[PDB]
Amino acid sequence: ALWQFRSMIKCAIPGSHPLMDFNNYGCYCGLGGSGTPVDELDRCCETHDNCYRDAKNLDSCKFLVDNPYTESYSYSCSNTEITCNSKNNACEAFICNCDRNAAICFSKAPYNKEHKNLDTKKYC
Ligand SMILES: [Ca+2]
Repeated sequence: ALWQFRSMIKCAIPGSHPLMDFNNYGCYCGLGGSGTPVDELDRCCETHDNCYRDAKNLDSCKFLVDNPYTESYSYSCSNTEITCNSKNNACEAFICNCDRNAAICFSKAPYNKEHKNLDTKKYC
């Protein structure tokens, strides 16, 4: 599962904190969800969960294969500049390219300080 995704979001977050703060927060973190976010740091979970919808379903390695999240792959870093193991393949390159705009996008969006274990009668 997404466990070297924690390895991933140290790399692309100069400043902000991963999962420990980033996992419980905001409204629609999961497959579908459609209201909107609360702040757009539920909106960086919007992009990685719908890139993951196309990854659980994927033409390069189709799912008699069984390779869902972070098990075989690892990655690269620096600006925020996350990618993959830089010889990067077809389907191993896709699941690490969704976990890229997970790690990068926690530094692109705002943050839920607020929705941080949420309320959403309110936000969604
Ligand atoms: Ca969603």
